[PDB]
Formats: sequence, C-alpha cells, structure tokens
Amino acid sequence: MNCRSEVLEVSVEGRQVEEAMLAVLHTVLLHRSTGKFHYKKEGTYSIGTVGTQDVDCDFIDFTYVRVSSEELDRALRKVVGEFKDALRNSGGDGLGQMSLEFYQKKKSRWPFSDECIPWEVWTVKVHVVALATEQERQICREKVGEKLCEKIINIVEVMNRHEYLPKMPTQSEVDNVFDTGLRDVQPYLYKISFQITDALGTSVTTTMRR
Repeated sequence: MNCRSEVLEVSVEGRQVEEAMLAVLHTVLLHRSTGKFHYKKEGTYSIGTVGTQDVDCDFIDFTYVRVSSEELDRALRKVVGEFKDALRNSGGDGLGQMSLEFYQKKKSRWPFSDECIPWEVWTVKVHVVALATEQERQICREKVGEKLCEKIINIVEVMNRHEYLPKMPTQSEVDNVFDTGLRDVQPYLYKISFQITDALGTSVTTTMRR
C-alpha cells in the first residue's frame, strides 16, 4: 500500500486559476477512474463505457481532455470555485495549495468507525498574480498555455511511473476502493481539500461527498 505524494507548482493570473486547476484535476481523474461496475449473479461484473471530450480554455491558450461526466465536472468546478475565491480574494502573497487524495476505506471492525488510508496524494501549489493591463493578460494566455501543456504530459508520465494501484475489489469490497455514486463514471475514492495561508493565519477547507 505504498503511498506516493507528487507536487506540482504553477504561477498564473487570477482569471486563469479556475481553468488551470480544472485541467490538472480532470487530467489526474482521467487516469484514476474506470467505467461503472455492473454486477451480475455469483458476484461477477461488466464495466460500463466512459467517454472523453476536449475542453477549450477561455483564459489560457490550451486544451485538455476530461471524462465525459457532468456530475464529476460540476463537483470539481464547485471546489475549484471555492478555491479560486478564497485565493484571489486574499491579501497575502497570492499563495495557496489544493490536494487531491486517493484513498481506500479500511472499515474499522464493527461498530465504531471507518478509516481512510491514502495511497496517492496530488498537490498543486498555486501562485496567483493579479494583472490589470489587457496586454499582460494576453502574454499570460500564451505563456501559461506552454507551461501547463508541459505539466499535463509530465503528470501523465508520473502516474504511469507509479507502481501501486489498489487490488481489484470484489462486489462486497467495491465501495472501499471506488466512488460508486456517480452516474457515468467510477473514479477511485478521492477527497479534495485546499488551504490558503495569509499574514493573519491559515485557512483549511475540506469537501465531502453526500
């Protein structure tokens, strides 16, 4: 169950934070998901289809690929949205970080609790600058697009480089490994959190599925 933590750092403009974080999160979840398991008798199962689609960025000259799932997209857009607000609207040095953590549920023996054991952590350290000039914004569109392109391919190589994946679960064990709550995709169990540190202190936000 060797856990690996990877760190990515990006410097963007305020209007680029949301799209930049979405590119990273969707890219990771693209390679950390499966189709929905449809179980039959004797505990056997088939696997549903998962489409993908290109996403054109409006504030960055870049295009990324995400899982064709509105449910997942709305989930990610929400937490990235909270992050973008908490980060941009801060009187610090424009620094914050977001973590994507994949974990397994080791159900603590009846009846007390349930423990989350992480096996992969993906952290994005964001440095955001607020620009007013239209020209500078244009420079950032091209500049960030190049860097972000290099980092997406890089992150795909890193995921491929990781030697550990959870053992494929049986029907009774599927909810300890996968998020089986989405309609059209089945990612590994994941939680997303972010923290912003200011001159006043540190704020930490954790988001949980229903």
